[PDB]
Amino acid sequence: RSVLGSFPQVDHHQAKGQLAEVYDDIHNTMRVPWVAFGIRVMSQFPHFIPDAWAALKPNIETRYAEDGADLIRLNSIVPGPVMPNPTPKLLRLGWTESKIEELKTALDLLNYGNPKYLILITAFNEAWHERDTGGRAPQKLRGRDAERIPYGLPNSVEKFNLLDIEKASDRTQTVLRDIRDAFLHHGPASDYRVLGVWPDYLEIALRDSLAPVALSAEYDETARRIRKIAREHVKGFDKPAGVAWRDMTEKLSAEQIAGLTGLLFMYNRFIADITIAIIRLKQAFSGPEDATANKYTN
Amino acid sequence: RSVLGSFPQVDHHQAKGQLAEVYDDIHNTMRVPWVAFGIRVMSQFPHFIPDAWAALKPNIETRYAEDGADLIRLNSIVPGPVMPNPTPKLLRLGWTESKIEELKTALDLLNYGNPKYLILITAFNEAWHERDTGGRAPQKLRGRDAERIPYGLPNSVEKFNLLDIEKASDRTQTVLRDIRDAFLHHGPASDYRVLGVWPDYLEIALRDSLAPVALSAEYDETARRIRKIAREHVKGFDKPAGVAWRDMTEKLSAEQIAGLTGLLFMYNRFIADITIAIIRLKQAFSGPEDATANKYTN
Amino acid sequence: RSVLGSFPQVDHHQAKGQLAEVYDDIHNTMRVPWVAFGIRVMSQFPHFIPDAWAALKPNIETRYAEDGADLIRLNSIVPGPVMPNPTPKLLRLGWTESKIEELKTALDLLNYGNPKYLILITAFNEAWHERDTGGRAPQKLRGRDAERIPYGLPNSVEKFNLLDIEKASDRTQTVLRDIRDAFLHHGPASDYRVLGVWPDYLEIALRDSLAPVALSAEYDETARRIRKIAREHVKGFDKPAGVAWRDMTEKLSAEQIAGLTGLLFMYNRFIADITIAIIRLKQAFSGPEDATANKYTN
Amino acid sequence: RSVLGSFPQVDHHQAKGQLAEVYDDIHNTMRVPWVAFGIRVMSQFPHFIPDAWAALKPNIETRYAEDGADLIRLNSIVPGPVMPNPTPKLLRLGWTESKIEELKTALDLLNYGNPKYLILITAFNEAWHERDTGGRAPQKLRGRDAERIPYGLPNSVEKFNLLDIEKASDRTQTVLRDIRDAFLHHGPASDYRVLGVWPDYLEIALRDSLAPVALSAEYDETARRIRKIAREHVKGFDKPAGVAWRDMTEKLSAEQIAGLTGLLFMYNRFIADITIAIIRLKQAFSGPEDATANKYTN
Amino acid sequence: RSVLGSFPQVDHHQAKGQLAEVYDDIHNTMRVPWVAFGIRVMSQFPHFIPDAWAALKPNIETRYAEDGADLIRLNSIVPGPVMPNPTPKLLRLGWTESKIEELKTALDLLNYGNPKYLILITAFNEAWHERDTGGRAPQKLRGRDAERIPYGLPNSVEKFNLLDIEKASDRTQTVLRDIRDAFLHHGPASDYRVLGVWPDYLEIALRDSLAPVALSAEYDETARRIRKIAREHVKGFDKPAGVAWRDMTEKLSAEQIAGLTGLLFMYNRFIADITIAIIRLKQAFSGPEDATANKYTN
Amino acid sequence: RSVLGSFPQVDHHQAKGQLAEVYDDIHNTMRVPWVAFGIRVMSQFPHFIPDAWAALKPNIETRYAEDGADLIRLNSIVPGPVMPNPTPKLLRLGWTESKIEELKTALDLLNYGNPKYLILITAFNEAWHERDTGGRAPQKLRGRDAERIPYGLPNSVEKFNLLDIEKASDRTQTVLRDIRDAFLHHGPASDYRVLGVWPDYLEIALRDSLAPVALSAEYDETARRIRKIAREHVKGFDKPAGVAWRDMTEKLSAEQIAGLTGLLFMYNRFIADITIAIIRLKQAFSGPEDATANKYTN
Repeated sequence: RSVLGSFPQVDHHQAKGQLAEVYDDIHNTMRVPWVAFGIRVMSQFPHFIPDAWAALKPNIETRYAEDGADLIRLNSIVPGPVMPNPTPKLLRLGWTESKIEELKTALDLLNYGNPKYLILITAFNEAWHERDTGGRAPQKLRGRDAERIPYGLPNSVEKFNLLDIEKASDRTQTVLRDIRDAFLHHGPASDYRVLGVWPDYLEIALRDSLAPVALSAEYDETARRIRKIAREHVKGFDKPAGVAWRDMTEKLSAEQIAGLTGLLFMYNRFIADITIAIIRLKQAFSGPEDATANKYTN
Repeated sequence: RSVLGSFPQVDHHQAKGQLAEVYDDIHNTMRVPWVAFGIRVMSQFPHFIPDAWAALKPNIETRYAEDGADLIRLNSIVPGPVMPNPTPKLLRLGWTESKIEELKTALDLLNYGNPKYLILITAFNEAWHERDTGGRAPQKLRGRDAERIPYGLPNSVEKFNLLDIEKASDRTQTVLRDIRDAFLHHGPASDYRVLGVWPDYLEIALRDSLAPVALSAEYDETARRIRKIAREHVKGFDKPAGVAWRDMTEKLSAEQIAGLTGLLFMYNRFIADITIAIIRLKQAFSGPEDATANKYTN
Repeated sequence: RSVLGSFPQVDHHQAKGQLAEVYDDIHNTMRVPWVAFGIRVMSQFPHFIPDAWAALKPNIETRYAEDGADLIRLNSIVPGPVMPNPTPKLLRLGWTESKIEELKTALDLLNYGNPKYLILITAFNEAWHERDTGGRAPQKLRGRDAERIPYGLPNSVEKFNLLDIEKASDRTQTVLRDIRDAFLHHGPASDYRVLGVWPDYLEIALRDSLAPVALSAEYDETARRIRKIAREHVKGFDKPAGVAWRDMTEKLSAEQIAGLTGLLFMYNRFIADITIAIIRLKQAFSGPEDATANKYTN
Repeated sequence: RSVLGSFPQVDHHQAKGQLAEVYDDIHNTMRVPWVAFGIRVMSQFPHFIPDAWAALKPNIETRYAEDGADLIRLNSIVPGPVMPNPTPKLLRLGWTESKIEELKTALDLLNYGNPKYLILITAFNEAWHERDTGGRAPQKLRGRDAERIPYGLPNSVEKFNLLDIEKASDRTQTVLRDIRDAFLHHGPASDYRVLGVWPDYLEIALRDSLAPVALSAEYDETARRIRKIAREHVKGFDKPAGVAWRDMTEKLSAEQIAGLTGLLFMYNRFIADITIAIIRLKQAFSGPEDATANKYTN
Repeated sequence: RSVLGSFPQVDHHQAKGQLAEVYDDIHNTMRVPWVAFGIRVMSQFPHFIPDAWAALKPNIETRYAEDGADLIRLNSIVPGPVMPNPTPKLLRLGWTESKIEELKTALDLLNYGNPKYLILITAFNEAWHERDTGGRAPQKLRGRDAERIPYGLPNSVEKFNLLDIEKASDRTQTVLRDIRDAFLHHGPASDYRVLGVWPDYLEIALRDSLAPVALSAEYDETARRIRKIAREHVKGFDKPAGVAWRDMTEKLSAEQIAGLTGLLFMYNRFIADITIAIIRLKQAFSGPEDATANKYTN
Repeated sequence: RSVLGSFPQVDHHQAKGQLAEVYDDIHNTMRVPWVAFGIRVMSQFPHFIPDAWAALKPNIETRYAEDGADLIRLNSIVPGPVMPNPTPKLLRLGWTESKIEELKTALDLLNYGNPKYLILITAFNEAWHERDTGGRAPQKLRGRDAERIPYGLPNSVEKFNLLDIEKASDRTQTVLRDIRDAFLHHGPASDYRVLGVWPDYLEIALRDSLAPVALSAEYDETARRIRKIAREHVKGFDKPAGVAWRDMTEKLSAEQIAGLTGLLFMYNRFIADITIAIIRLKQAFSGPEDATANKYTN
């Protein structure tokens, strides 16, 4: 029994037909080089991801949504211990500067997309419960709030290739498992199936950056803060940004409504935690301003 | 379309056969007059609730487990604003003392059971992820810790009858909906399908006790605290207290594994929040010592 | 020169004609044995106190207002250091039990009235700025929230006689001055012109109960908390509960508008600080439950 | 009726004779391009502002006093949520960099002066109550502390022109009223009669920077902090830095003493709050170190 | 090698001659049934303990000192997690009510003495460094404050018999060692050489009451708070309450002065930590009011 | 009598023979230009310093140890008030830029070495109590953690010359005494026998930097944090990094064991406090990134 199993989901390479188009539309609409694990997991269910994504799309594609993710991102620093810079440690492992930069770019890309995924998951979860995810505000978006951000990945960004956990070394599986468990999560975030090609670094990240704050009041309060930012932000959308499960009862069985309810709630927590975690990983390299900047859609 | 939907679940009256026996075994083993909403929802899926319960039962029937629930309960007070006693407000609504005592008894019974359900859900959720829910400790429980508590509901305690949301008044549905949404929950806890026969009280409870603290750092920090207590405590069990989803892959589909993962996580949060909420409601009548006492299994 | 001046105000014995009736209606509507210092100072301006009181009266005379004052009272404990009971020191000074009880009664009366005066001053100040002090809520008060509390002082309560500061001893003056200055106030609260006939007690109270928390984050946070409570609570009034200065410009000169504006604001802070202070004094004798109880209008 | 009234005051253009001299002396002694709103309101009273200012001037013109204002400035950052940079948003509204820099300069000027006005108001308020604002210390100021700062506005700085609220657009009135009420203030600070020529920016500032922290414990603790710094600081002046109201009773009536007492207290809070607000506004553009720097009198 | 060593000290039974008189004088002046471990350790050095006690005695025997120890005691509760009552566990282990009361009496005795020992050690340590421990205050103590408390142990109290650690069971050594190391202390407090005859209880106390808070911010802040209370309090003594090491250089060697400096500082911390610990143990039995009461010298 | 005494210790110039070798080995192993005051004082006892240093040396000379001290250093900022930069005061006093840089360099040297001395004293103290200082971690250091940092003082660094306190001016004695007593220390840290040649600066530092945070919760929590960092970090050492007193009983007398136990505990606190203090002094010149950088051994 391997250390880490593969969690059930429609992996990037498994999406077919319309769901594959949805995955690509998520990548391009959100300008992110991976489809979040929440999506991938929930995409195993009929209808919901496509439907919810269709509602979210026009709302998440705007500058207003982008500003909300930026607010999330800016607010994602944990007032925790100060971390040492992993750079010298990676240099001591003989990583080149180019390799460290590849890691830093991967962190940046994750730190760009995760806050947008907190917007996404918030919109999906809140709308699932008929809570406010747009359309209720008296004033529609004005000025350039309503404008669309660019479509597609930013230049020079390619899609991530998430490592195959079953194929991964025990070391990779172990650190992904440790990171998972340190935060009482259910699986390694996509971020770690990205970063987990460098389990040497992830072990440093876990010891220096993540384990010291996992499950702490300060981390949880940061998550609370950013979840609140996301939740408030989506109320400014011009139209609802997900689908209500009570509207889905012809498309989904009771059992699927229950599972997706759980999943939506768990992922709303998970994305906020992962948003913080990877920002904190970049913060160790750089500092909070860099790690929370919007480096892609400005 | 009504204010509040019925969330999918196996309601107490719907359980049949071996699941009805599990439900009764839960009532009797935990000494609680209701089967928690998370169990009722999760019991729509095959295998899991029966199998997890079978693992949990010998753990949760011990005095050790009971002390863990006591520790949760004792630590469930939110360091929030001081609440006014609802008693005079109920007396102004013309409630008799008897009727007020009926409500206080209901709160006491929920306050007894909820922390045990936090142990339950923590055990289920952590075990599902192969995290520590027993059997790893240096030695077995002994002494007082190992003794089973009594089986069955306490003297004078009968099962609660949860109200049927579909049949409830708009006022009842509204306050259950408001209480659900005040905490960003997915449905009304069983507690409120109990207390919701008194929506005039629940409106006061929401106003006075719950709304002022819902989503607040103080509340969420209390939930973190008691979740941590429960999570630490189950490590003391003599044997694992749930099932791991990687052991359930012949019983559950990928989709059900994902749904149950979500559910377990959501309910591990939900039960903590509700434990705190109904303790807070009793605290308003009484104070923290009474609201957090173990009144039933000493 | 004495260390303490008499601050300009219409003292209880100086009010005449309609203003005297207003003072008495304040005593009797609020069931308090003193007209608060803010009112007595603001009463030297034409119009405002009578006009603002007229607006407030029907709102402050209700159970709803009384519950708001209770919510303030209940939340007025500072999370500060634990205080010793002054009783032994007073006994050792030869105070009789009777006199200690006279002092405790005086504290209880002040602690009854002060939260209601915080509602009063908050309504006045908020309304002065056209902020919400009633009438905007969609739902009017329902049930018995709208009922009047009894008119007049509670049985066995007589009006306080505030000491004449000019005639007071140096020791009374000094401790009132010291208490004023410890909190950066402008004058001794009425409370201290009542309690300051016992300056030996006030010196103990200053040392034990007030000085250690004056100006602290804990005190000021308590004050913020009860100010907020009052400010929120007055929005529930059925009609606005003061007058707007922009509606007073035929009755008040610019200079008077400016002075009253400052006075309103200063007294909105003063009354919250004093509410906390005298509650804290009683808390040293008893404890927070007793010191924050509504002992008069239930 | 207008959304916003003009509050009674001697506006810049209304001061005549000796009071105009005083205004100019305040501009030049403090090196600020506006006479604070507290001064302009209080200047409608005879004697007090000239008399208080005469006492304060030799104290506030010192480098010691400047250091105090620097300490206030450096300590005015609220440990609140992180704010997005308004720069992109102003660029989206088509503002040139030049115009943005004009706004940043105006914020800088406000941020320079407001801490000094907190020294001023603290001196005035504490001296009014005969509390320590100088002359009680062991040593007189000596060395660098004693040197007068430059007189006059800094190079390239011209006096601000405060917008006429009666002539302002509804948009400007609305945002000034919103900012006023967000902090439970009595009128728009001078700062907003300066910045309110850009109501598009002030709407951003209110949503991004001010509203999220208004009335919060963090803001109010910041204010407590800087009020304290100022209050401690002025004890180091060589002689009292204001006038006591007990010494003013031939110059001011009882009513005016009461009005000024309120106004002083209200402005001592107002000016701290506005100090923090406009520093926070600059912080959103440029960070806490830039926002809290002394850029003018070094 | 045993689990626990006996730390060097002049144990109660080893003190001879004038040092035995000093020990008895400490018992009788402080009204405590043990000479604290700090004194016993420091009493191995010549002169210091007799001299410093001579200075302290007239100061600590006063009601003013007693009131200081009461403020410490009252402020020694840690705002930690809520503890279960150990009573049921002890009952289930077959302790009798009488044996439980014997333990509760022991805790009460300890909780009476330890605050006074924090006065003692504070006075010693601060006086060692020529810091203020009396004689600098404006007034001599007058009145109640100056009165000596009674001399001798309270009615019904006899001296404790501290267990001989070398003769103790491994179980007692172990729990003493664990309690010592949980708080990074150097040895078991006298309290645990009292309570360690019930190592069953101390194991419960360690798991339930002490480990959860040891080395925590809350515990350390409690200790800071009470250390501060003692340190402020001894400044009100009429004359210095220890000896300065610079006045002991004919009595002590450099090495002894260094050693005693370290011991005094260590015990200043130790006694505050133990004060809190044993109060917290009694709190688990009863509650903070009982655990912090002065039950012996009123 | 002078203001400040010289505390008993083997000063740098006093160490002879093997102890002088140990002092030089400390300098060179830790790359610090002074032997800490704790070492100097404890070196007056036989055996302990040489023995404990022998155990610590191979552990403290590693990159792992250095990363520990870096973690300490980076976490040493107190979340206290923002400080003004002393530079303008020093320039105004006629300090030259060169001199200010000599000061800044001294601070940087101290800030490099103090965190390492906290590792040192922590190892010594915890080992003295048989607590974990190495050799118990399942995994030995790997990679370059085990590698030696360079031996010797960093290029361009010479030993500090600590001032002779007996020969110092009253001004230097006074500021050293004030700084010692502000923190309730026993003597001036080596840092102030270095910096105290500039008492003008230390007076500014005490006023601007140290006094406002001494004894505060924020300071002491920072110290608790860094002490915990150090204490956890030494457990990662490959073998124990000091000597247990129970292994020293042939080499030290009971009185020396007691004194050293006290001194070790006291210095484990002292070094933490001094670490934070000098970092805070450099932070006033620069900011937290600079003041907590490792400028010497990277």
